Amino acid sequence: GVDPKHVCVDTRDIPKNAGCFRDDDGTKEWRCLLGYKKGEGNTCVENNNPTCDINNGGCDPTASCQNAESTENSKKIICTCKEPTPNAYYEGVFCSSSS
Repeated sequence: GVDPKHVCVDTRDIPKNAGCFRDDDGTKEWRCLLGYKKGEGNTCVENNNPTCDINNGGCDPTASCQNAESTENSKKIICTCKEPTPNAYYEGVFCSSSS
């Protein structure tokens, strides 16, 4: 999709168990770590059953997800950043302007 160059600067909107990201829009985003999900309320927690498509399984829409099962929720879903992607934050929960 788009180029991760979105970087991140402030990310105060960014809850716990959530990685920090900024979008091209200027809006600072957050996502829920690999195999995580929103639990608290605008917040991320360990999702003991991660599925792809939904939260991308805790991955970034540019990061190609894989839906899988494992003892660890954060060792289930696989995210893939590519050449057209400056970075992959939190293993690929996001993609930023490299790191």
